[PDB]
Amino acid sequence: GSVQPSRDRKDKITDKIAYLKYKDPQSPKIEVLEQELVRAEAESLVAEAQLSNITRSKLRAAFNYQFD
Amino acid sequence: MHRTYSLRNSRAPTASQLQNPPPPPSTTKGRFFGKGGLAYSFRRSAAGAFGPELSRKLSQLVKIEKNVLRSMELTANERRDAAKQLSIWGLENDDDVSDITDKLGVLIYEVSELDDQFIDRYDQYRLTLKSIRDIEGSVQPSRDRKDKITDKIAYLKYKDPQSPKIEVLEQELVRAEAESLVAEAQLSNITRSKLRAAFNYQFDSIIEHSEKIALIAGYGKALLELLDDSPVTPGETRPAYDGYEASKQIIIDAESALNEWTLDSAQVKPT
Amino acid sequence: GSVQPSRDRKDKITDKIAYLKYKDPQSPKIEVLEQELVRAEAESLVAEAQLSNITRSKLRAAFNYQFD
Ligand SMILES: O=P(O)(O)O[C@@H]1[C@H](O)[C@H](O)[C@@H](OP(=O)(O)O)[C@H](OP(=O)(O)O)[C@H]1O
Repeated sequence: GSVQPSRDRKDKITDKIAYLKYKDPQSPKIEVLEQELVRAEAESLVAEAQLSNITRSKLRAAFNYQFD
Repeated sequence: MHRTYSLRNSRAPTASQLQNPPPPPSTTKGRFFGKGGLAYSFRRSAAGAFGPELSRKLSQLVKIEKNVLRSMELTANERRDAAKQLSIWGLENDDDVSDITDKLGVLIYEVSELDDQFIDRYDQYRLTLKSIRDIEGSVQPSRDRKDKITDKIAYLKYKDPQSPKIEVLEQELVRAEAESLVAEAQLSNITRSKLRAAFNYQFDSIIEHSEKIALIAGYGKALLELLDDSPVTPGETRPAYDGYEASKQIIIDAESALNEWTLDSAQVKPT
Repeated sequence: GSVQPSRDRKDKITDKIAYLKYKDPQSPKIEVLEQELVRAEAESLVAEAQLSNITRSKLRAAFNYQFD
C-alpha cells in the first residue's frame, strides 16, 4: 500500500506530458516535465525491486510457521 | 570603482577629469522617485512571497529585468519624437540650417531602431533566465519531501521503537534519497550552461549596439563638420549655400557602413 | 483562392491525427488517417508548384502591358 503512490505519480506525470505535447509543442515546460519523468522512472526502478524482494520471503515464512 | 576604494561618495580624478573638469550635476533630479507609481513596487514585492522558497529570488530578478527593458522603450520613443520635433522646427530658417537640421534628425532617428533590437535581445536573455528559475522551482519539492520523511522517521523512532512502520518508512526514505541523488545532479548540470549562454548573448548584443551607436555618432560629427559659420555684419548678405550633394554622400556612406558592419569585424579590440 | 482549400484540408487532417493520437493510441483509425494525410501531402506537393508556376509569369506580363 505504501509502494503504490510512486507508480501513481509516475503515471500522472506521463499523462501530463502526453497531453501538453499535444496541446502545443512550443511550450517551455517540456524539458522540466521530461526531467521529472526520468527522475520518477529512476525512483520506480528501485521501488519495484524493493517491493518484490520481500513478498516471496515473508509469505513463505508466515506459511511455514502456520503449517508447523 | 570610486565607491569601493574610498569612503567618499564623490568621483576621484582621472585622465578625462584632468583634461576636462566634470560638469555640475543635473538640476532636474528631484527628491521624489516617481517610479511609475506603486505598480513597480507591487510587481516587485508580490512576486517574492508567493511561490516556492527556492525560486523566490530569480522571480524578483526577472521582474526587475522586465522593468529595465520596459523603461528603454519609452526612452527610445521619446528620443525619436524629439528628433522629429527638431526636424520640424528646423524648416523655418536659412537654407543651410533647414538642411543640416533635417539630416541630423534623420541620423538621430536610428537610435530607437537600434534600441528596439537591443530590447528584443534583452527579452530573449530574460526568458533564458526564467527557464532556470522554473527548473529550480520544480526541483525543490523533492528535497522538501525527503526532509519531511526524515523528520517523520526521527519522531516516530522516539515515540516508540516497537512500531511496525519503521521498515516501510526507512524504505521510503532510501527511495527518496535515491531520487534526490539524481535530482541534484540534473539541477546542477544545466545552470552553469544556461547562465553562461545567456550572459554571452547579452554581452554580444551590448557590444554590437555600442559599436553601431559610436559609428553613427562619428559619422554625424563628420556631417556636422560641414556646417560653416562666420560672423556677419549688419546689412550684409551671406553667400548662397551649395552643399546639398556632400550631405547625401555622407548619409549614403553612413548607411553603407551600418549595413556592412559584422560582429567579426568589430573595430574595438579589448586588451 | 482556389488553391487554398487543399492546404486547409491538409491542416485539418493533421490536427485530427494529432488529437486522436493523444486521446488513445489503440484506436484503429490511425492507419486510415495516416494514409489520408500522406495522400493529401502528395496532392499539396504538386498544388504548391502549380500555384507558384504561373504567378511570376502573369504578373510580369500584366505589368509589361501596363507600362507599354
Ligand atoms: O522651480 P520650478 O517651479 O520647479 O521651475 C523650474 C524653473 O524655476 C523654471 O521655471 C524652468 O526654467 P526656464 O524658465 O528656463 O524654462 C525650469 O524648467 P527646466 O527644468 O526644463 O529647465 C523649471 O524646472
